[PDB]
Amino acid sequence: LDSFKEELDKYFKNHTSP
Amino acid sequence: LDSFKEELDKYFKNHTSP
Repeated sequence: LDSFKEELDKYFKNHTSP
Repeated sequence: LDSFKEELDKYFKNHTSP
């Protein structure tokens, strides 16, 4: 669960660029 | 978990429209 949450946060931080 | 990640990716791709 923590690994999936971290991956989710990384995907959000990546999608904050456009 | 794979289906959840696939749905997350689909929602991320859909979020690019607005």
